[PDB]
Amino acid sequence: MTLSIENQNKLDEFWAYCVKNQYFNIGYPESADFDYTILERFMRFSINNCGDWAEYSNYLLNSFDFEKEVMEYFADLFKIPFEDSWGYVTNGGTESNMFGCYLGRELFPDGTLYYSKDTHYSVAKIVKLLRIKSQLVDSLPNGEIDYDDLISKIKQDDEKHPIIFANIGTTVRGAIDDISKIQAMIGELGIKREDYYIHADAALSGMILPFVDEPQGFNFADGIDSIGVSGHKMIGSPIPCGIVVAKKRNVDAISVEIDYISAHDKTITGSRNGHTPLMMWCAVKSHSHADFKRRINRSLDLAQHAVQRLQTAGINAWCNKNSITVVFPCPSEAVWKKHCLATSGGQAHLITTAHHLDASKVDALIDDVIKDA
Amino acid sequence: MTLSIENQNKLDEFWAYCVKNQYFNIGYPESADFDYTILERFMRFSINNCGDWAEYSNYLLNSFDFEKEVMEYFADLFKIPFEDSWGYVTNGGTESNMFGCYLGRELFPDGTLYYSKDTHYSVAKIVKLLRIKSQLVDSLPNGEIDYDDLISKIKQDDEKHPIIFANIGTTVRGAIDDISKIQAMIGELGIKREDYYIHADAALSGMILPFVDEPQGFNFADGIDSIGVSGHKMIGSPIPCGIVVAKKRNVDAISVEIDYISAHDKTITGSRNGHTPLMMWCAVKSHSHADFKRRINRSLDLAQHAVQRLQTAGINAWCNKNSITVVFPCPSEAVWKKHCLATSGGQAHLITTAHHLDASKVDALIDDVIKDA
Repeated sequence: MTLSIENQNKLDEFWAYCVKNQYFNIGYPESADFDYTILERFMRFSINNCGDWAEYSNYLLNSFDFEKEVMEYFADLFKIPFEDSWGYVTNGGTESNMFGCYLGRELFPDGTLYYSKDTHYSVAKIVKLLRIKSQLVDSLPNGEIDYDDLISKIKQDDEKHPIIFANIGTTVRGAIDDISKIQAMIGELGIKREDYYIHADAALSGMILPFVDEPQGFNFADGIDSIGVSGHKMIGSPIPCGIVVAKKRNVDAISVEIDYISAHDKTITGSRNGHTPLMMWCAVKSHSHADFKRRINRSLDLAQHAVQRLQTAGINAWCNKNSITVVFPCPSEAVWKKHCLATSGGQAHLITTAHHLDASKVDALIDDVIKDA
Repeated sequence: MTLSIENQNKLDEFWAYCVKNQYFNIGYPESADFDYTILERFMRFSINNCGDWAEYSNYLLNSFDFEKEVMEYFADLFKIPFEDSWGYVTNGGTESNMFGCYLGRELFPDGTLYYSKDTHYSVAKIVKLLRIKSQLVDSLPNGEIDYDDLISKIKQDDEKHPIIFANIGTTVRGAIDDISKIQAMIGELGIKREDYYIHADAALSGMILPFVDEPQGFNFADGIDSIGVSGHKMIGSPIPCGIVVAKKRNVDAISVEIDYISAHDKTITGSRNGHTPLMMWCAVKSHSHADFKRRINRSLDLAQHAVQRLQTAGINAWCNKNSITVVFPCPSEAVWKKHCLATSGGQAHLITTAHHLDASKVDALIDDVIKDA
């Protein structure tokens, strides 16, 4: 017995619904312009990247060789020498952000973890999971952490080892927590850079800032301890994956040697997706530095186009520097529902992802918006 | 620019290596006989099951409707009413075992978590992650928990809320921790069933025990709180996935309401694989109860064939009841390396997965083994 008829129908129905809604996305960050056609055929094989890609697995079907080259592409792109970097292709930004917060928690067991109000809900999950001590920090109106309130709270807490959760591209407002500012302000409290942690959540903007003229602080040159990127968000992927990149010195230090049983690798998962590493390898090798930059200039311009056409009209819309998230006041139940806009407190937004080769879908928006004014 | 030539070569090299090694597996539990050809085409779409499948997502490209039907297949297969069950399709057994241990930790914050020496290394990761209090328990020689040492340690600890990690199909020896025995022994210590947790790790055997004549205690009738299964292990999947099934009453109780930020769903991840739920839906709908049973009788018989042919010769090999893991003393550096046998302390093993339509690959083993004797 193969699939019934009602079941075969459901599947084929679903395919049509996906064809229908393939390029639906205007409000979320998941870019839908990829071609991994050439990889469809590898779904034939039981591929398993269980374990560290740097070590070896008797489980022969694994993309470790391709995972290695993705980790060397990101090492270099985030300006850490690959020899000095450790990380892997995760199941999403969340696993990437959990790994980083895990890294900080192990280095600074007593450390309070600090995170703004404009931080991804995923950090709530992480904080419960890792039973880690947490202090919420206020947000500036553009979505940035209230840096001043961070330091105020770091002092009241009398915290010697703060774990800084830095939002590098806020979900709602596209904000970027200036890690260079933070470092200076925590330097000014007389805390050494060695005695505290900074994790970059860069789900979206980790594949923006590297192809921008004047990037904010985010990378390893800029002095972070670990970064998380979402493969599926900006590069585009059919399967959610993540890249996490940390300092080997830190990763190595936190020895996973338990009551008799020895976790043989520094990964959070057991058996890992081996298909997504191929998917990430293709995207990263099928686009030059210049090809991504093009894609992001077009995304950035379009987001300017949208502020413009809206600013000309009554509407006080804006876009943070290097953001592709245009924030404006939230309109009718029609508009947000009929474009799938993420709406969160008197504010909607669109993201000018690069599956828009054209503003057609975006002007389609602004027209249904100016019609309220 | 599309893929270079050296890069296109690497990918095509790799495909040939996978064709070569497609059915290599004799020592690990990952079954390589699946046809998800019909699903290859859905790699075109950016599918994202971010969130709970029972609720709704404005992110339109999701397999929630297919995830729902997989969760109702397992609810029923593990003998809990679907209305009374919660769970999801995870990224592996590990995420399934982390969710369960998370569930226990939240219900019994002070609870020591108990686990045998023959427990998967993944539990070491989990225990560090969830900063949960842990007590190692001895193993009987067949791989089962030293039940007597469990209870001894539950008493010394003066533990009122033990979190029992039950190995339902040990990785090395194929053992099954008898959850009915455990329940009775902890009943006999005068501990109420409501005041402690039992998680089944069933990575492999969760798709064995349901199609066996006399199954051990494992399911919700048998009185567990949560089970984890690995999709890729027994059913077979190109991408590692998991199923975790828990009690709604328990899941719901542990409210994820943090300092201002509200994790909107009871999942551990953010954005989740939407392709693997299809993959699991196909496997579960393309096989009758009788089709799986056939597959597992053949696996069980073959594992008997292997004990037999080895027992006839000098070799003291064995197989626990309902196991498809034939344990024998570990031979030369040749044999284990040249069959990719997982070797762990004077013992090797083969798993008679059902990508062996025939003992040919298995007799190939026993021949290179009897040749030492």
